[PDB]
Amino acid sequence: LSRVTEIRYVGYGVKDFDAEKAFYADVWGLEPVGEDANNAWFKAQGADEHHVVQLRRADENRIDVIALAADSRSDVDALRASVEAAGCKVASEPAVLATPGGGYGFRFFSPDGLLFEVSSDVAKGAKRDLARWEGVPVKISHIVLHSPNHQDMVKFFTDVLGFKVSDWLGDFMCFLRCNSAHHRIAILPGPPCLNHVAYDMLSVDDMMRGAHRLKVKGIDIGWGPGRHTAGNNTFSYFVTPGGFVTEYTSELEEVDFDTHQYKVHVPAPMVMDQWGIGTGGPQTLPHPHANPGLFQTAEAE
Amino acid sequence: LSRVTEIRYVGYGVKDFDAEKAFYADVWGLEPVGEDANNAWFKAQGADEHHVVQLRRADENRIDVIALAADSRSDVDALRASVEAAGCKVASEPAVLATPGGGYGFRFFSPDGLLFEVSSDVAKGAKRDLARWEGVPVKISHIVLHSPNHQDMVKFFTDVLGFKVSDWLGDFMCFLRCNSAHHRIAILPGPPCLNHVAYDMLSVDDMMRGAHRLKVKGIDIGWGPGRHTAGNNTFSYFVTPGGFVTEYTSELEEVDFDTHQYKVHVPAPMVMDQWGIGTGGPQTLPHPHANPGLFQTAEAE
Amino acid sequence: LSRVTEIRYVGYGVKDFDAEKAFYADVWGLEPVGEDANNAWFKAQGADEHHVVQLRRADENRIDVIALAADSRSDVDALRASVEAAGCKVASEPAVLATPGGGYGFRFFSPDGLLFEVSSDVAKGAKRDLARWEGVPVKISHIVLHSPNHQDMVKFFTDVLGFKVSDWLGDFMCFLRCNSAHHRIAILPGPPCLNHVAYDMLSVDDMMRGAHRLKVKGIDIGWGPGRHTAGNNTFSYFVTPGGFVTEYTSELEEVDFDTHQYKVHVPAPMVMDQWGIGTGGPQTLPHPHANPGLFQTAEAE
Amino acid sequence: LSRVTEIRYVGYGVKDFDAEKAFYADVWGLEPVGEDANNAWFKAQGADEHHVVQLRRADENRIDVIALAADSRSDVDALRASVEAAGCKVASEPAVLATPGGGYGFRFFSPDGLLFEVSSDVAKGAKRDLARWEGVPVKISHIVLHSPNHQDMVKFFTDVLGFKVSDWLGDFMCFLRCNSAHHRIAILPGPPCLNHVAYDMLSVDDMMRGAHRLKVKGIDIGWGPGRHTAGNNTFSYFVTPGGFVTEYTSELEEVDFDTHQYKVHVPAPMVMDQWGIGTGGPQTLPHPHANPGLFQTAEAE
Amino acid sequence: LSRVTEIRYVGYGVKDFDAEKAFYADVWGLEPVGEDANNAWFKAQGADEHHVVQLRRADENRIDVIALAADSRSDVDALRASVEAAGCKVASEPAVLATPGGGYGFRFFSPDGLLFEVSSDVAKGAKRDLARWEGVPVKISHIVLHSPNHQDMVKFFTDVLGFKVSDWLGDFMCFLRCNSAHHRIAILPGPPCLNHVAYDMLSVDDMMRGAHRLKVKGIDIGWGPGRHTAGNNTFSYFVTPGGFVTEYTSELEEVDFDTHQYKVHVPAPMVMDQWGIGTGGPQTLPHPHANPGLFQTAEAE
Amino acid sequence: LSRVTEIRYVGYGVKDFDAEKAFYADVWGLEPVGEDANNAWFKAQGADEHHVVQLRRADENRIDVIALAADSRSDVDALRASVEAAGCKVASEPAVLATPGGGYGFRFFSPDGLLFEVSSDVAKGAKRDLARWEGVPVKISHIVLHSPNHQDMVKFFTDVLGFKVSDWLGDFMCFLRCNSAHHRIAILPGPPCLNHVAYDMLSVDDMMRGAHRLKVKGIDIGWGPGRHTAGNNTFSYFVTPGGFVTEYTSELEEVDFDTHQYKVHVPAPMVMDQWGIGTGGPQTLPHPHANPGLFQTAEAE
Ligand SMILES: [Mn+2]
Ligand SMILES: [Mn+2]
Ligand SMILES: [Mn+2]
Ligand SMILES: [Mn+2]
Ligand SMILES: [Mn+2]
Ligand SMILES: [Mn+2]
Repeated sequence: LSRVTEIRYVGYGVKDFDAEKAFYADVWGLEPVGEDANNAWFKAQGADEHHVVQLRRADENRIDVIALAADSRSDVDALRASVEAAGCKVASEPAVLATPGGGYGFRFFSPDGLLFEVSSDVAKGAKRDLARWEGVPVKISHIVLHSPNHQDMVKFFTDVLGFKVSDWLGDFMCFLRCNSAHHRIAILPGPPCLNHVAYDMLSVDDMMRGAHRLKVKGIDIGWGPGRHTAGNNTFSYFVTPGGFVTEYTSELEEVDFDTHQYKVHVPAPMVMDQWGIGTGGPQTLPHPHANPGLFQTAEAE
Repeated sequence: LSRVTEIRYVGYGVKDFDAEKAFYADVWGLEPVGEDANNAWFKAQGADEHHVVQLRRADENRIDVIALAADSRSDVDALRASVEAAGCKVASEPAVLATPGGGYGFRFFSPDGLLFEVSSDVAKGAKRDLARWEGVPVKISHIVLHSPNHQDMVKFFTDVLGFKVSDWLGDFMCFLRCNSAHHRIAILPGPPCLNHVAYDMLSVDDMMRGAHRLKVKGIDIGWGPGRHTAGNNTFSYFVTPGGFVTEYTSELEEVDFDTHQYKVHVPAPMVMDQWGIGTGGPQTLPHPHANPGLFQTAEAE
Repeated sequence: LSRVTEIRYVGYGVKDFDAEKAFYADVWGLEPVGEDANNAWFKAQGADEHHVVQLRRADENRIDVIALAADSRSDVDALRASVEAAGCKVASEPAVLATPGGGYGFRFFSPDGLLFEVSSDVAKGAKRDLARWEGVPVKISHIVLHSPNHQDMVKFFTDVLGFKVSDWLGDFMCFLRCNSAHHRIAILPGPPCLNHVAYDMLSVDDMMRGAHRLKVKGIDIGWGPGRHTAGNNTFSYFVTPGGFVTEYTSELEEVDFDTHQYKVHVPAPMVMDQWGIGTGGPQTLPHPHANPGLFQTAEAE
Repeated sequence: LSRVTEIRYVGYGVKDFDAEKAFYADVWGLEPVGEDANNAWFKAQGADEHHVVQLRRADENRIDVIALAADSRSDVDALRASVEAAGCKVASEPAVLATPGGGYGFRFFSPDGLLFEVSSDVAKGAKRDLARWEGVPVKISHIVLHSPNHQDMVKFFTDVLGFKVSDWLGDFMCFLRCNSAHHRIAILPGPPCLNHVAYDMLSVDDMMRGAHRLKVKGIDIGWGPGRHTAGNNTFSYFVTPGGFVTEYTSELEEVDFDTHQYKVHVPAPMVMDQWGIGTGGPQTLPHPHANPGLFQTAEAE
Repeated sequence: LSRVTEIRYVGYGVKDFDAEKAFYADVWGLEPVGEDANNAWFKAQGADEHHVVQLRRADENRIDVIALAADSRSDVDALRASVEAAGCKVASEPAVLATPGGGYGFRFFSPDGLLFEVSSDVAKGAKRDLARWEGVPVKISHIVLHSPNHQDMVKFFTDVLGFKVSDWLGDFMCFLRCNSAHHRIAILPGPPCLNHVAYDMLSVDDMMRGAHRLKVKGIDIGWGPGRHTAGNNTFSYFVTPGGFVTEYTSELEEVDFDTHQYKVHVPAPMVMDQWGIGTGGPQTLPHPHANPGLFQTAEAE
Repeated sequence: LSRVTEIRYVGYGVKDFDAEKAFYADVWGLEPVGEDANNAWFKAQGADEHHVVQLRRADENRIDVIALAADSRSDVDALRASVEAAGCKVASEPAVLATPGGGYGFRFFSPDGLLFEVSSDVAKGAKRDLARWEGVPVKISHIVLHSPNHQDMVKFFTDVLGFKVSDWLGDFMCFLRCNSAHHRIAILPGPPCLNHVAYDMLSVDDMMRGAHRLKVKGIDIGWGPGRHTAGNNTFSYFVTPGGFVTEYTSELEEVDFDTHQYKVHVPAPMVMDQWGIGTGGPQTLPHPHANPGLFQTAEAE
C-alpha cells in the first residue's frame, strides 16, 4: 500500500527570525535557497531535497509543519484517504503546491494537533558529495516528537503513514523507519510538540568539526560527544538562538526496511550514551511545551 | 504473614580496606563502632542500629551481605520459611548471631545471587538527635540494587519479604517500602549488584554542608545536588575510595504503609532531577558490574 | 510616626532596551503590564503591585527611580515633610502620579543622589498564589544599595523613612526592614548605586527551577546556589542581558517588625554562604559604579 | 622591649603522615632535612632557616607548634617574661633546644591555647637564589590565625611579641608585621586555630608555574590565582592531603617596619581579590575548627 | 631607506555592525571617535593615534584594510615605489586621505591579497596616562597574519616595508618589529587572513581587570590567562560578538630596533604558554579562513 | 641489515609502587603477569608480548628501560655490534635474560643516556581478540621520547636501530616506524626523557569507553579526546598516580614499511588536534624533566 518514504522539511515559526536565519546559514551549515520579507528557505548541501528547513517570521515560536514525502501523486491521494479514515482533521486537499519547489500534496493534523504535509514530485535542488572535514549537514537524519498518548501515535505512524518499528527504549521511546535508515522518526511521551531535528554528518570527524565551529560561533554543546545505542549513532545536541534544538548526528545504522527485527532496549544511562565522556545531558536542553496552536494553521495566528 | 521492617546494614568486601575505613569515619560522618584484624564496623550517629556499615579487608571489591530487619524471632523463622518456598539457597539456619550486636538471624541468597541477612533483636546502640548543620547522616535511607530479571526481583521483595510498591519509573525502576518511608529499596535493571546506599540527612542544609565537607576532603560530587521525583528526595551521589557509591539524601516522603497508592512515572529528564542545576549524571557514576562470587559467601574467596 | 511600608518597583534606564524587555517577560518570569515606544512595565505574578519593574529606553544604563510605599495620602505628605527636615533635594510635591497605576506620591533624592519615590494608593493589579515548580517570582524580596557613607545612609532609612535595622554583617552591611520580612533594603559601602534587586520565590525548589530555566536560556548562575546567614535566605544571582543583576531568593526569615533584636554577624566565609557548593561569588558579578546622573531625574539625560 | 623578628617554622601533627611527607618533598617544593620513625623536617630552598615545616605522625590532625624567632639569646628571656606578665601557661623554660638545628628557646601557650615557640641561634641551613620558573618556595611568607577574641589576640601579638599593625580588613582581619614584609601574621576571628601557611614565590610567573605542577599532580586550586589588596600579593591556596591549606604567594609589599601607616580597608569582593578571574574562594577551603588539644603539647596525646 | 614605523588601525567589514559597535565602546574599552550610517571609528584611550579600529556595515565579515604609519610624506612616496617594484597591486595613489584625521597615504595589496594602507601626518587625537586597574587598552600591541607562503610574506615585510625579525617559533611563526617593541606584526602559516589584533594593557593586573569585565559582560576568555615565550608578553584571547578575535596583552619585552638579535625558539607545549593554568587554548578560537575578496576593495563587494 | 621490529615493554622506577600497580590492573586494563616484593609485570590483553609494562619499587620516579625487539639471536648480535660502532655505552653483553619471559638480548644506553634493551625469542604470552566496548588496551601503540639533540637521536634510530621516518611535524617532531604501523616511536626536543607511552584500542568507541572508566575512577582526561594529523590517530592522554603519562589511542594509519613517503606537516592547532572539543592540551601534562640517572642502570641506585 502507499506509505511515507522520507522526510522533506520542517517549517518553523520563529520570533527571532533574523537570529535564526543567520544561524542556519552562517553557523549550522545549511545553504540558503530563498528569502522573502516573511520567510526563509534553506537546504542541506549534501542532499537534493529542495529545502529541509523553512522559517516564517512569527509572533511566537512553534512548528508550522512537518513535511513528509510520498512517491507519486496516486500515493499522496491514498494517504489522503487513509488519514481521513483514521479520523484526522484535513487542513487541505491534494493539489499542486504554491510553496517553493512545488510538488503535489495535502495537509492534515496528527491526532495530537501537529500539522503534517505529504507530497510527491517536489522539484530537486543541487547536491554534491561532501569531502570529509567540511562539518556540514549531508541530509536530515531524524525528527523526534512528543505525544500525550505515544502508543497511539506510534500506531498512527505505522498503520496510517506506513512507518515500521526499529527499536524501543523500554516502553517510552519508539524509533520508526520509512526506508533503510534505522529511523527517520522517533516518538516519545510528553506534551504535543517536536523535540529536535537531527542532521546527518558524513563522519564522526565531521560531527566533531561541526560541533567545534558551533563552539567558536558562540554556541556550546548542549549534550555532546556521545553515541546512542538504539541506531548506534553518534550525537551532539545544540540549542538554536530561536530556542529550538538541533542535532549533528552520524553513523546511524542501515537496516533492511522490510525485515529488520526491532528490539526492546532496557533503559540505563549507558544505553542513552555509550561514551559518557561529553558534557550536559537531556536536562540542559529546553523543556517540552505544547506546540502553540494545536489543530491551527500558521495562518490562523 | 510477617515481614521485613527495616534495613540493618550492608557488608562490604574492600580491596583498599584502610582507605575505605578512613572514609566512613573521617569524611562521611559515621561513628566507628568496632574493629579487628580484617574487619571494621560503623554506625550512624542519629540512629540506634548497632552498625550500618561493615567492611572486610578483601582481595576484590564486592557486597558480602545486605542485612535486613524483622520484628520478632518468630518473624525471622516465618521469613526462613518464605524464602524456602521461593526456592532460594539458604546459607544459614535461624540461629543466635556471632556478629557484633548479636541477635537471631539467618542468611539466604536472593534469586540473583546477592547475599541477604534477616535478623531480629540486634543489640541497640547509642543514638542522639542531630543539630542542623552537622552535615552527618542520621540513618540509612535506602539501597538500590540491579537485577537481570528486575520484575521478578520486585515480586520477590513484595511476596517473599513483604515489601510494598511505592512508585515506578516506567517499567524499569521500582521503589519499595517496608515502613512509612516512601522506600528503603529500589530495584533497577542490570547485572546482579548493589548500585548505591543512601544515608538520610537532617535537612537539605545538612546535605549541602555534607557535600561541602566531602569536596574539601577531595571527593567531588558524582551527581550534583538534586531532587528526585519519586519520593521527592534531594540527592548527592559520591564515589568512595573503594569504588562504591554512597548518597546523601533528604526529605524522603512519608506515606501510610498500607494505604499508599503507587504511581507509574513517565520517564523524562526533569523526572530524575527536578532541580537540574548540579554537576554529573548517572553516567559519571560507575557502570554496574556483577557482584564477585554470586551464590557464594565471604568464605568463598 | 508615619513610614515606608514596602517596596513598589525599580525603574531602570537601559541602553539595550529590547534584550532587557525580552529578558523579563520570557526568562525572568515577570508579567508584562504595558509598553510604548520607550518604556516597558512588568509585574510579579504573585503580588498585586501594579508593576515591579519599569524600563526606559536610554543611551546609558542607570537606575531612574526606586519607588517605595506608604499607607495613605496623609502618611505620604508627612514623609514629604520628614524628607525636607532631613535636608534632601525634593524633585516634586505630593500629587496624583501620572505613571501607570496612578496613586499619590512624590519623588526625592537620597542624601547620596539616588532618586526615590514614595507613593500611596497605587492601583492594585491581579495576584495569584503560585504552585510549586513554576520557577517564577512571587514578589520583590529586597534591594541592595551601595553608599559612600553607608553609616549615614542607614540613619536616613531608619530616621526619615522608618526602616529598622535587622542585622549587621560586621560593620559594613546593614539589613533594614519595613514590615515582617527580615529585610527589604540592605546597605553596602561603595559608590552611590544599586547592587541588585532580589525576587522572592515560593520555595527553594522554585529558586532551582528558575535557575534551570535560565541555564537553558543561556544565562549562567553568576553566584551559584547558596544560602546567606543574615536573613537565612537562599540565593541565586544572575546578570541580565542589560548589564544589571537580579536574584532569585527564598526562605527569607520573617520577624516581628517591632520587637526584632538585631545581631552583628562576624564576617566569615560560611557567613556569606552557608552551603558553599555552588560557583561564582561576589567577585564574579559586575563591580559597582556611581549611578549616571546623580541628583538628576531621567529627564535631564 | 625586644621583639619577635621572623617566622621560623610550623609543626603539624598529621594522621596521614606518609601522604603529607610526600606532598612537601615532591609536590610543594620543599627539600627534606631529616627523617625518623615519626618525624619529617623540610626546608625552603631560598632561605637559610634550618627547616620551615615539621611533621609528626599523629592520630588526628593538629598544629603542634608555631615557631617564631628572636635575635639574641637574651631577647628570648626578655620575652619569657612578657609571656609570664601576660599570664600564658609556659610549657618549656628557656633551654638549649633538642630539636633539629639546635638553638636556644622556650615554649608557651598563647591566650587561645595554641602552643608557640620563641628561639634564637638555630643553626642556619643552605640557601641559593632561585631562578625564575623553578616554581618552588623561597621562604615562608605568612601565617594566618583564627581567634575567638581576635581584638585581644592582636594586642597580645603587638604588645607582648612586638609585632606592628600594617593593615586592617574592616574590623575582622588584622595584618601584623615583625619586619620589612607587609605582614607575617594575620588575625581572623574564629575558633582558635591555624588557617593557612603561605610560602613566598620569586615572582608571579613562579606561582603559576607552581600551581601548574600541583594541578598535574592532581591537586586543584582551592582559591584561584588572585591578588589580595591588603599587602597587594598575588595568591593561590591549596589543600594538602592531610587537610591543611598552603599558599603560593608573591609580590607582598615591603614597608618600613617602623613608620608604616596602617589603613582600614573597607570590606568588599574586589578587596579579597582584585583579579577575580579564577575559581574557588574562602568558600571552597576547609572550615576552621578548634585545634585539637588546646593548651596541650604533642607529648600529651 | 624609508620604512613603516608603526601600526595605525584595522578596518573591519562587519555583518552584525551594532553588536560589534557596542563591543568596542561598552566592553573592550575603546573610545568612540565618530560614526555615520555605515561606519564607526574607535580609539585607544592611552595613545594619540587618531583611531585604531574602523567598522563598516557589511554583508560578510572580512578585513577591509590594515593601516601602517610612515614618518614623512616622502616616506609614503618611497614605500609607494618599493611596493610597486615588489609587484604589489596598488589600489590608490599617494594623496590626502578623506578619512577621519586625514593624513597622506595610499592603499596596496600585500603579496597575498590583503589590503594595506601606509600614511603619514595623520592628525593626533586625545591621549592620556591610564591608571592601574582601569582595565582598558593603552594602544595596539601587535597584529598576527596567516600566509600561504609565510617565508615570502616575512621577506616582504622586511625587504619592502622595512620590518626586522625579532624571533622565530621554530620556522612557522615569525615576529616582526617596526620600533622598540618586540613585535607589532607576527606571520603564521595558513590561508591569507588576519588571526587577531592584540591590545596593550598598562600591566598584567589591568589585563585581569579587563578580562573580568568581559567575563561579567558575558564574554569568556577563549584562551585563558597565559604568557607567551616569544615577547614574554602575557595574553588573554577573546572572540568578539562580530566573530573576530582580540587579545589583551601586557609586558611584551622591549628591544633595540637596530641591534636586537633574533632567536629561534624550539617549539614545545609550554612555549606557547609558560603558565599553562588558564582555560581554553588556541583550539577554542576560530580556524583561519581566507579573507573574503582577496585583491578586492570594500567597494567591489 | 638487521633492525628493530617492535616495542616490547617499558620499565618504570616508581616511588608510589602500590598506587601505580593498582592503576594498571584495575584501571588501565592491563593484566598482571608477575609479582614479588619490589617488582610487577603487566601484559596487554590483545597482544602476545609477554609483558608490556614493568614496575620497580623505587625512591624516585624514572624510566628504568625501554625494551625493543629484534627478530633473531643473530639479528641481536648484529645490532650489538652496530651499537658498539655508533659508540654507545653497552651495559650488558648479548645473552639469556633472567627477566620474566626469558629471551636473548642486551642493554645499552642511547646517546642521551636512556637505557634501552634489544632482545629476541622472549616467551610469548596468551592473546585474545577483544570485542568492541571492552575499553582495554590491545597492544602498545607508540613511545615518545625527548632529546636535547632530537635531530641526531632520529638518525640513531634510523641508521643504527633501523627505523624509518613516516612524518615530521615542522622540523621538531619526527615519527618513526619499525613495521607497518605509521610509527612506534616519536622524538621531540627536550631534556632526555620519556614523554608518554600510548596504548592501542580496538576502536574509537573503546577509547571513549576507556576514558569513561578512568573518569569514574577519578582520573580525568589530561588532554580531551581528539585526533592527531600525523598518523590520523584519535587520542586520550592521562596522568598516572605515579606521575607518568599514558595514552589510549586508536585508528593509527597502517603503511607500507618500505614504500611509505613521509611528509612534513606545518604546526598549527588543527594539526595537533583535528577535532578541538576535548579539554586541556600538551600544557596540562607534566613538564619533561631529564630522566634521573642518565647513563646509569637501576642498579646504581
Ligand atoms: Mn536525535
Ligand atoms: Mn538513591
Ligand atoms: Mn540579595
Ligand atoms: Mn594568605
Ligand atoms: Mn597575540
Ligand atoms: Mn601519542
